[PDB]
Amino acid sequence: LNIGKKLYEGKTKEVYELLDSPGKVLLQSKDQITAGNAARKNHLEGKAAISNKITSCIFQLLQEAGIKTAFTRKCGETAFIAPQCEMIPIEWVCRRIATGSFLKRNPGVKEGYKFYPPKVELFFKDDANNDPQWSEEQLIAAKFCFAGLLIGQTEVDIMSHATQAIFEILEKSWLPQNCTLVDMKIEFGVDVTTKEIVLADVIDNDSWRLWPSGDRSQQKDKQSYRDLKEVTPEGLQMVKKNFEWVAERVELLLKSESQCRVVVLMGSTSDLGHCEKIKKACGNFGIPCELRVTSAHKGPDETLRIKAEYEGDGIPTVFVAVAGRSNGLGPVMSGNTAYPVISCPPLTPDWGVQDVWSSLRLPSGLGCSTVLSPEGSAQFAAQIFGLSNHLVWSKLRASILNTWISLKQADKKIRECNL
Amino acid sequence: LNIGKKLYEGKTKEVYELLDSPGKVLLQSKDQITAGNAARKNHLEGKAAISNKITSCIFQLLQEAGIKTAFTRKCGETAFIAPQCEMIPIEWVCRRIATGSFLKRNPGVKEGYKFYPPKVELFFKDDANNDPQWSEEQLIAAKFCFAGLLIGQTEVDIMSHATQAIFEILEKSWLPQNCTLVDMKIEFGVDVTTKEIVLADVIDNDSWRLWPSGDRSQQKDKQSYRDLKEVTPEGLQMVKKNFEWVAERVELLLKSESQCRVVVLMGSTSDLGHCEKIKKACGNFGIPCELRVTSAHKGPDETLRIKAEYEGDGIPTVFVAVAGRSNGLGPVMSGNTAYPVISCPPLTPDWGVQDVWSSLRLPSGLGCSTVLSPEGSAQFAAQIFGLSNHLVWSKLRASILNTWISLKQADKKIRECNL
Ligand SMILES: Nc1ncnc2c1ncn2[C@@H]1O[C@H](COP(=O)(O)OP(=O)(O)NP(=O)(O)O)[C@@H](O)[C@H]1O
Ligand SMILES: Nc1ncnc2c1ncn2[C@@H]1O[C@H](COP(=O)(O)OP(=O)(O)NP(=O)(O)O)[C@@H](O)[C@H]1O
Ligand SMILES: Nc1c(C(=O)N[C@@H](CC(=O)O)C(=O)O)ncn1[C@@H]1O[C@H](COP(=O)(O)O)[C@@H](O)[C@H]1O
Ligand SMILES: Nc1c(C(=O)N[C@@H](CC(=O)O)C(=O)O)ncn1[C@@H]1O[C@H](COP(=O)(O)O)[C@@H](O)[C@H]1O
Ligand SMILES: [Mg+2]
Ligand SMILES: [Mg+2]
Ligand SMILES: [Mg+2]
Ligand SMILES: [Mg+2]
Repeated sequence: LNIGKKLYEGKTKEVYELLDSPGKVLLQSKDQITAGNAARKNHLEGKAAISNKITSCIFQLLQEAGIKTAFTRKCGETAFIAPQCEMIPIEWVCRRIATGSFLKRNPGVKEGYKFYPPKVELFFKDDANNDPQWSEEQLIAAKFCFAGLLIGQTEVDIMSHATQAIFEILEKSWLPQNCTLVDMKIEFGVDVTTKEIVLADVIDNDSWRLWPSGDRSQQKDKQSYRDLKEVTPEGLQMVKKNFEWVAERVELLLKSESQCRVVVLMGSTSDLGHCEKIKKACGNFGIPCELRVTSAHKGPDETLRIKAEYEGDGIPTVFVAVAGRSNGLGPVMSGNTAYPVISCPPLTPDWGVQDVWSSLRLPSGLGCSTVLSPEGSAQFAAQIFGLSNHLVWSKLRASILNTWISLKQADKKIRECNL
Repeated sequence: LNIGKKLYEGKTKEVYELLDSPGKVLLQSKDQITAGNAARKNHLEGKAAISNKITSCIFQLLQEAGIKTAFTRKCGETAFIAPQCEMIPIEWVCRRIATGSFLKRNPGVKEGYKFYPPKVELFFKDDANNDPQWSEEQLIAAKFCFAGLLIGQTEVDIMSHATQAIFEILEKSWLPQNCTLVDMKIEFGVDVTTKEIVLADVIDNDSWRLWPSGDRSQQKDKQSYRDLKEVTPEGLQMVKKNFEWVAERVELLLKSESQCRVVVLMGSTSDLGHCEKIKKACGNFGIPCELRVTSAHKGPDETLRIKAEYEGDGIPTVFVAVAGRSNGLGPVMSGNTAYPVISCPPLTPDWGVQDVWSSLRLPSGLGCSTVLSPEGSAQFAAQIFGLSNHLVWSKLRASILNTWISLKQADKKIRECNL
């Protein structure tokens, strides 16, 4: 590992150039904890390893969901490799629950006020003035430029939407551990190579407020250190145990709590191309997808036996029925399983207007749903599993963001061809 | 006129009970101008008449548009009758252009920054603390109750949307006088009889910032008095002339700058019911609407002569063609006039799926549009005239608000039937 010059150093991290890696840097954590802009600073042994472990797990989680993130890989106990960014000097905060500075700036609001949707705020980075709140209008008027990207209305709107999405993903991911994510702070930078705005810096135990069972008095985050009247050695051991508590649970956010499976049943091997599109699209949400050939019309006995194989092994299953012309496979399956059935018929413009009604108009006592897009039927199957699986949910959530970002970028492009 | 007790008195107005009018009060203006929470106060002769005249014109304008407003009628030179309200102690501000307190609270924003859409802000009324900015969260948490109405999320969302709509109407109404409405402040109350939230207090020359030709140095509003280093008698005569300038122009906001007409051409007197619905709906936007009987099929010579009558008298006209079955009246009219033509065919479920295509699929060189709803065709005709007529525009704008308010009220009702 070919380490170059120390680029900068701050309160908790040293950033080094990597001579064998163009556009990449090494972020080495220090055994330092800090708070405020006064003398609250301490050595804390093992903090560097805890910060590194949390950020490395959280960045891998957000990256596997599809959030664009400045993270390459973990590099031992106390560092990580990242794409080099020109950091935007704004703290982006997201709140589910009103506490901390929100109450000070909004006297009359009580602790516990819930934000639907989560509240996003901006703070300009400046220790001299204790990080003052900025409006979107102030950030636009600053006309900041980083690695050649002017930070305008489009870029601010993107960081704002991304902050909400990142919060919701981390919020949903902590829920299975019976922890309430109250709020968080993140920072973005411009990747010096790609010129993309990406989540950067770290997300660690100083970034958020984490309340087991929603109970503030059980707070496990750095607020436990900020709240101390006086820092004693007995006080720092409590803080360290809180950081250890989070370090011991954070890797479980990468694990699937519940199993998911899509079974695509096709009446004919001529509709294989259409079923390959469903299977591929399921792969994008990390949901295993099996293809099976069975006809309701010509082998209804075999359809029910295949159904029984998937009903009988304890794995939650969504069936997707692909039947051309008069669809009996969706209906028959729908009538004989408690699991959901989606008809995704391979309609063409020739007879599709006529064929679709055999999926849509069903006798009473049948729940069978219809989705015409094959990518759509995978997404709907994912949305169903997202109710139980935070990993699938997070891919859906990040995909809503990324698609929205794509529209903003295409509008920005075509707007330049308006002069 | 049976005047009762003086209910309250402030810096500029005395409010009196009316013994012959239940739930109504008389707001008598005083010849006083004021600014800030210090000694800036002055007698100004004729100010009471100028304030009364402006508020009376502005309230009549907003009321004729369809904005719910605490105004009954003008009552001589210096008073007006209003429904009595329990006033909500919030100043609602709307901004098109960043100036004044927006720049102080957002250092870095330059004078002239434009808000798309117009920015709404709240200020809590308290002279002791110079009227501090409140968040929507602070107003909700105050749990204010006025004439029995709890001010909750629904009520705050309504005042916020109403503030934007009122600003946009006044903004559009000043445009024909080549005046830029920069920003404004309004207050709402609860009508003690109806229990509706309504625009109340006044809107006068102290309520807004008015720049002729967009030029701040020509400001005609009360900012001209606020800006004086020292108040001299020569200084007050300039302020008075600015107030007179606005008083002399404000009545022109009630006058139509451009004439509007809808001509509904029907192929058959059996479609008269359908044409009566278009005419009634046109009446709601204040647009005269004539009915005429002509067939393209059986009297095309007469169709063209009737067309010529309306093309030839210099009144801007939208033609609405009502033809059952094979619509030739829309197309023929569309091909022979430069004025817009709307086909509004009287479709029923029997043959409407078949008949509609004769309105929709036209030879090249025909602009003829289709609107199936008869109320819809009137609204579309209004939207066309709204590009030229601020009065029509304002009815459309207020109708978007009122419809949105209706949805919030129906959601609030059905939500109570969710327990
Ligand atoms: N991917 C990245 N590329 C380049 N610089 C980065 C990246 N991630 C973080 N940094 C910077 O690394 C520096 C050192 O981090 P740290 O020691 O935590 O600083 P700090 O004292 O918190 N300074 P600051 O964040 O500016 O208030 C920070 O100033 C970050 O801007
Ligand atoms: N329709 C109304 N019904 C009842 N009271 C009203 C109505 N419109 C205005 N008022 C009240 O009339 C009072 C007298 O007005 P004014 O003299 O302008 O007061 P002020 O000194 O500006 N006081 P304030 O608005 O409370 O800061 C105000 O306090 C308003 O709340
Ligand atoms: N961690 C930080 C910081 C921040 O600068 N923190 C450090 C400074 C440093 O990391 O070196 C500190 O002084 O404690 N700013 C916001 N937040 C987080 O943001 C949400 C809201 O915080 P609030 O604005 O209520 O204080 C909560 O989750 C904080 O942890
Ligand atoms: N007129 C007032 C008031 C207000 O309280 N005015 C008076 C008090 C009084 O009327 O007795 C004064 O002190 O001048 N607050 C906001 N505005 C209007 O609101 C927009 C924004 O004003 P900003 O917040 O920039 O000062 C601009 O159009 C003001 O005229
Ligand atoms: Mg901060
Ligand atoms: Mg930092
Ligand atoms: Mg004020
Ligand atoms: Mg007043």
